[PDB]
Amino acid sequence: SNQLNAAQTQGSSLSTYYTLVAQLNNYVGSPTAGIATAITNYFTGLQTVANNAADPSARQTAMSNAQTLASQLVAAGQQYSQLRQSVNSQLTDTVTQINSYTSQIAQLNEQIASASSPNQLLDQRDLAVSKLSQLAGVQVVQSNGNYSVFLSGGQPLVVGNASYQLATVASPSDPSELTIVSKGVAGSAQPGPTQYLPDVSLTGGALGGLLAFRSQTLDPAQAQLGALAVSFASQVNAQNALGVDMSGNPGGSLFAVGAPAVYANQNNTGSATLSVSFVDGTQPTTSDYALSYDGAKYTLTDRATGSVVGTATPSSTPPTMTIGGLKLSLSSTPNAGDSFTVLPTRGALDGFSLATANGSAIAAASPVLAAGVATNSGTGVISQGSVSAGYQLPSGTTTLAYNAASKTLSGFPVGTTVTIAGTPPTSINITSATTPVPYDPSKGASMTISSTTQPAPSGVMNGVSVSLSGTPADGDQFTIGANKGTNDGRNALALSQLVNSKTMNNGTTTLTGAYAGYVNAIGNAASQLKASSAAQTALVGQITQAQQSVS
Repeated sequence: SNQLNAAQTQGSSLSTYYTLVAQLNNYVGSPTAGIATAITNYFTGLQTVANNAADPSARQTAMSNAQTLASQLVAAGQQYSQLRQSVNSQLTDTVTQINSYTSQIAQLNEQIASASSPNQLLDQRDLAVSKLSQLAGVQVVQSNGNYSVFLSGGQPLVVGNASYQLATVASPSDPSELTIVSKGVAGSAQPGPTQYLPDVSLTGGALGGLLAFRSQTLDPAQAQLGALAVSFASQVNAQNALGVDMSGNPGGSLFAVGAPAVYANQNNTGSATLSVSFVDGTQPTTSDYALSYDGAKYTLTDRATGSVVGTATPSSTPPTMTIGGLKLSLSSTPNAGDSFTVLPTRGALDGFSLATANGSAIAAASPVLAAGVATNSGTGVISQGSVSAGYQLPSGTTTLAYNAASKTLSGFPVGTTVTIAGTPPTSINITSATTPVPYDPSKGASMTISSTTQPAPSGVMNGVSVSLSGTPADGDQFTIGANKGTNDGRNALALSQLVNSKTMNNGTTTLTGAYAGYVNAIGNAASQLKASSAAQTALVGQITQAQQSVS
């Protein structure tokens, strides 16, 4: 009966989904262990460097921590792709069995009708339908004693004494994933245009369980874990670039990842190509997307939920746009109906690596040093200074001098703008060595020195911050210049504190906090599916026993 069929197919779907997510969950483990622990350990390793900035051993240990993390992230990429391929193989096996059963049912339709021209054939056919519903959601309908059989979505499988063949082929939106198609009636000369059955329509049975696991658990999980890798690499790289190495040279990258993955949908009629980057690599996207064009606008859709994330109507040629954290660039305007799969973070794991394993490449020192001049007689105290993205240090020493009569500092570099923090902050354009900046000893001053012209022309001080407190005497001086600097660890300290940065979920969660969410999504799915599956399998068992006991 169609009631048992529906219940059975839901049960097979749930148990298939459960088995797969349970496998993933067992693999991923604790939300506060594994990769989260490797990340924590990497940053605490850099704290050790911060206190021993010249020590070769501390740097070697830090690099071993990096290698440990990379090993886990890369192995994670392999596990996700292995599961993804396991789904591919099971989809194909499932389709082979489906074709076997549909052919059997068509054969039985003919054999039964020929006999009525046989209770045992009636049974063989019913058992076939049973077996079939465990593989896919099917609905049967009577017709002159025949069984017509249809996929829940409408696709015929059996019509009288003919059957339809399904196949797996590479999906038009993602060639790493197989999708189900119909090739028309079985045995045909030149099968008519291959019909792409939408994953979402293919509910029930092993089919539906496989597909739901893939789109709702597996692919999101890899996108999320990939996003952590990208954010980690981007943050560490950006902070290392703010320090100097053992040779006093600017830090370079410590980690690298591959670029986003983009597929032109196989249904495309235009010839445009798409490339994608992050607006901010430290805050990457966490899902999978499709960019589609309808002849007037571009839409970015989340592939897991189907929800629109944003639209764009660029006028640029060639077309460039920004949507939902992504910079999207096309070589030309696509045709209406064209689509591109955009996977910004799935592949980050497979390419994750140390850009260098040389411990000397860790830029532990600050590039800048601010200092009180030793002849000062007052109580002025300046911080050691710090730099931000795109800082520049002129070749010479900058010497600030305090004038007690006017209570001002001067000696700033020409062409800079000095911003004093406050509520609100105030800014002063420096136009000569004597341009004064107000200083209140009762309040002190936190100052940022930026190039007035942006971006900064060569040789102009930019991105330098210093704080002054206390009461300088008249003529007291404070210098700002390149750090030297051989065992300074201010930047290693900054690197180590990246562990507390909130770069995920719109600036609300840390890397390890985001890792815990990624694990818990999998864990929560598994525990719910365990109960849902147990309940449904039990019920299917009961309906089966009921049917086996009828008159």
